Amino acid sequence: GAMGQYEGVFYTDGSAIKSPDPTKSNNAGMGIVHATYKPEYQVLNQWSIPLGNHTAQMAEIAAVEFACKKALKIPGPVLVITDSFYVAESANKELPYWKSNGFVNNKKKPLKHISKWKSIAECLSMKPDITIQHEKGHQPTNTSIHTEGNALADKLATQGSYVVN
Repeated sequence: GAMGQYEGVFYTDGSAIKSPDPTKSNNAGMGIVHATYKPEYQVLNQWSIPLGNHTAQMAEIAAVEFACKKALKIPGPVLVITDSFYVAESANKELPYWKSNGFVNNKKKPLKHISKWKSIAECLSMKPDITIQHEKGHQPTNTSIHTEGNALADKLATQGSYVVN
């Protein structure tokens, strides 16, 4: 109804693991889940992107950029949901809002991670059809359709950590 009809939905997740050896290093991975609005809710496919020299914060923002390009790539509009509101609202408003200030957040401090936002700006610049949403945590209500994607994305993110050590 109000949601409308989109080609599908993209759920991204980010996780990181700390070890005693890599004191100044952590293992993080990204998990993306694709869903559809057909008459039967089902994941079209799963995506895992293990990071080597990245951090949990970078895995969360990188997860939104990943589906971001894959979302617009589709010949139709897609919805992208993330477990971080900052990153989500980032490509949702900061992306276009920062461009107005020349990729700058406030005059007091410059925009951070501009390179990461620059890549997402190239996709969102092609068309706002890319919708961004922020997960409400894990199992926020007795029943939730978005929560299901969070479970599949959580497993993909954990598998990314096993890909690197």
